[PDB]
Amino acid sequence: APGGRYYPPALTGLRGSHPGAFEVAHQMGWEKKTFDVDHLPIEEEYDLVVVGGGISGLAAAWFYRERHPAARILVIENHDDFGGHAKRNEFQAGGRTILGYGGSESLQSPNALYSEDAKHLLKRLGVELKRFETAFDTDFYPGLGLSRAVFFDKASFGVDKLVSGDPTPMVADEVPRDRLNARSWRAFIGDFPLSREDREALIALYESPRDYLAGKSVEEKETYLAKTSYRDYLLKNVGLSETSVKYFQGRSNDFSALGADALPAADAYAAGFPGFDALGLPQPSEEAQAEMDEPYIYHFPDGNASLARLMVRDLIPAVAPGRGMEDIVMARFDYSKLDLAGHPVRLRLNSTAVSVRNRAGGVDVGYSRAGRLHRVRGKHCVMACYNMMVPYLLRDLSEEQAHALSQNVKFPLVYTKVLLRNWQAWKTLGIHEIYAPTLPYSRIKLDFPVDLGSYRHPRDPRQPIGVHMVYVPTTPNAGMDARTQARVGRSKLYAMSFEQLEKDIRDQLQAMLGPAGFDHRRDITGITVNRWSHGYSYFMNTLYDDEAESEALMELARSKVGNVAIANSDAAWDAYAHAAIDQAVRAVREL
Ligand SMILES: Cc1cc2nc3c(=O)[nH]c(=O)nc-3n(C[C@H](O)[C@H](O)[C@H](O)COP(=O)(O)OP(=O)(O)OC[C@H]3O[C@@H](n4cnc5c(N)ncnc54)[C@H](O)[C@@H]3O)c2cc1C
Ligand code: HEM
Repeated sequence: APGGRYYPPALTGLRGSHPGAFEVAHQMGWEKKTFDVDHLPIEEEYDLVVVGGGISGLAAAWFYRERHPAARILVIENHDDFGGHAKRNEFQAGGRTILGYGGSESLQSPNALYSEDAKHLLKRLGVELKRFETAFDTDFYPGLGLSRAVFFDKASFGVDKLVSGDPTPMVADEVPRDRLNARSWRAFIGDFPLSREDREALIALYESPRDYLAGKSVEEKETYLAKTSYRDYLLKNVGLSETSVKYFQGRSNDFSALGADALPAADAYAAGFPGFDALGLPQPSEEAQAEMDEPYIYHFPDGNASLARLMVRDLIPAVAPGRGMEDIVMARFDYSKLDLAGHPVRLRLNSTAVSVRNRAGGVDVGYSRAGRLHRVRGKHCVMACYNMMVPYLLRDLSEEQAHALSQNVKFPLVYTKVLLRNWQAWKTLGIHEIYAPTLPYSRIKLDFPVDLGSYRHPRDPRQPIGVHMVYVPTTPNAGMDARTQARVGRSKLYAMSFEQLEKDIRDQLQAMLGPAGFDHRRDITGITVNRWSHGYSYFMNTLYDDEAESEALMELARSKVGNVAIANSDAAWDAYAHAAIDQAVRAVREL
């Protein structure tokens, strides 16, 4: 968008891993081109060079500077904005800003899951978690009488049908259970477009649970459920029909990046799926219960992009005024201040690192920016990029360590923001969120209502609002393992133009909201598609992976290489912001 201030959050259209962000990376990864910089002069010298400008890389710079207050630090990032998966999206509607989150969504169970170091970072940045108990408008949608709904599609169920009053409790649920505005299981499932037989079988799944593994010991049941997909468990042990289990296919797409065919039944049990109540399995532990019980309210209006923005402002005060969690939300960021010469911390966007080599007690780093190669030097280096990227960069890796890094196959996801002129159609249909079992977008919702800083969430159904929807390009029921579904999902996204992505959005919104007078051409006033082709870190999947071999690969992959330490959430095989922070802390301590 030339002619305006350099300001990525205001961009709409094809975002996430946008055109321009990945082309050099694919020249290495797909064509095996090597970009050597050993014959170029060193242009700049730092104490620390960080490859990758997501939460992990920014946390690496932050904890390094805490240990080394005078440190000169360069962060090299290939997207056009900092933050990695944590991106701020903006819309202009009716003279005001509407904020959305491009990716990394909320702080997950922070009281239970965030380490003392991560809590220390939040404290120093001015984030008081208790503020979200009032910032998050928990009773807003429930108090309007709205509920969650399931949209059955004609292609999979014979008819389009929206069924509201869903009582399903979700893993990370922002709605109190007594505020779901839901119906009984019998009344809810009674409206499903399924045969009477299938409807009775689903209702009995809730009303009359049975020990589908009768005879087995608890240990044998746990082993079986770790090795059996949720879908197969429902088919073979519960006995639901192939059409019945379709209702469950996409429910796990968002939180696991795969469908029920690739979800271990044991993981479905931990996530609160039905069918386990009479198996006699142990109740979840203290940690599992304290984590599951925390309200899912720790949501800045732009998601975890606020964490990245807080860190950038703390590292480079010239970029934006202010301090603390309230004024960050509408703070104005000046991107021309990110990379100023002589300044101790510099964040260099649109730059793909291509080479990392230990030399003479320091680290030489090559990168490509605007098609030209550059060479810089640090005493230390943190690889905070995608771990499968590291073997193409770090020239000092053993064959074994390079292979281990390559086994972290990340999952693709698409987080789409849609600006609507109004949300009367949602009010008329009595809904604030829709689950679609088989369609591309499995989750479609009015955005979380959060008031923070000077930002107020949209309130008036006659006025504009942001919608969030999740599309995961799974290939269900094909016999693929998880790594293959992930790679194939990326191939599917690579083949799709923005025009094809927009058609899927407009088609599905029109089919679901149209009966209430929605007109996609008239009522959609903005679309931002955050394409996270390399989204969640891989995670150990008991359907396909051996735990002992997987933990060994993970630990080998993140082994320090001279003065080069390895971070990113990938290094934990754990797709969370607190893992991104903790892996950076480990890497900084190693140096
Ligand atoms: C759609 C989505 C939703 C999520 N929601 C949540 C949530 O609610 N809660 C939660 O805790 N976590 C969530 N996450 C997990 C998320 O991965 C982490 O929260 C965190 O954002 C990851 O930070 P990171 O630094 O580990 O990785 P990233 O954010 O991916 O940062 C790595 C960066 O390195 C860059 N890079 C790669 N190669 C190079 C190179 N050669 N040179 C330079 N830079 C390079 C990448 O382009 C990227 O920008 C979500 C993730 C996704 C994809
Ligand atoms: C910051 C953005 C990106 C980076 C750094 C990046 C980097 C890479 C690398 C290094 C590989 C090789 C993996 C290996 O050999 O182990 C790869 C694979 C691949 N990428 Fe990307 N890529 C990016 C964005 C994208 C986008 C936007 C798409 C599609 C729209 C895409 C599609 C694919 C596909 C299909 C593969 C092959 C399957 C796989 O091995 O995962 N990538 N990417």
